[PDB]
Amino acid sequence: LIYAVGGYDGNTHLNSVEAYDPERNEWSLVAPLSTRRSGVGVAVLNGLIYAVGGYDGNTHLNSVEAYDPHHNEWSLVAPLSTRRSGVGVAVLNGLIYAVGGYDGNTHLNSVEAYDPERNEWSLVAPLSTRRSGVGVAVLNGLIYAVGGYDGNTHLNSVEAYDPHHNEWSLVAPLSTRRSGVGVAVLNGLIYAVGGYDGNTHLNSVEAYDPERNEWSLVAPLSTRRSGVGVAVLNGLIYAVGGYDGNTHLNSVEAYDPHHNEWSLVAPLSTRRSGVGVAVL
Repeated sequence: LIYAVGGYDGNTHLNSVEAYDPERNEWSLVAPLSTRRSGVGVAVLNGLIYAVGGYDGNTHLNSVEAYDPHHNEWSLVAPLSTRRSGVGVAVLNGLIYAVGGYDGNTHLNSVEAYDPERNEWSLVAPLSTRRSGVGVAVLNGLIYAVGGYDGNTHLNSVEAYDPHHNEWSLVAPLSTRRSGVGVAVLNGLIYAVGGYDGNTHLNSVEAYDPERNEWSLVAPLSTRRSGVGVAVLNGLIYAVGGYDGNTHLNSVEAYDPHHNEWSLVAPLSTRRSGVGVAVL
């Protein structure tokens, strides 16, 4: 299932959570979060969905909660060291990494890692650049931080974290500055989906080949989408919700890399931008 967690429907921040079953092309609502959360990072570890940070409408959040699908329950665990909305979240070597974000009064280059065995976050090497609205994914044992916003420019830059040496290094930038970008890994490529370049919301999509350190543009989305959640299921990339510039979206579309095409599927129950999306 694809879980869509939190977000913003235009006129309220959401604690609701819904799950997509591709076999029936249906979304259904499950247990909500303890707290409304938009700009939330969402990752899967040891059979739980972790919802990390976010914005509840009136404060940026350091709290973290984990969803157990066997009991349809969220439970709060150890909070981040820093409030983080617009945070990117990925799983590597059994840790959850929280990458960048916005604490309310500064955009963050800091990065911290959660160990579920000890219920603790610890700070590791920071990014080269402050990044909120950053997309994060894991490929070949590295964490890639893709685009974002440093406070005073939207970013096309991309950097990769090597946990063996606790270091980030900059690689090839995107073709287009992208904040609020969704990122996922499929067939050994990183896809950067939509986002916002500073002066337009984007429908474009580009794929990174680490063997050649190159991004290349592929088929665009049907709709411009920033603040979009992206996940991979059954060999398709799903782009979930987002914001097209002039409406928040409930629509969902799926990318087939074999035919280089997106197609619209069942929409969410509610419009959701800044939504976190994970597969469990």
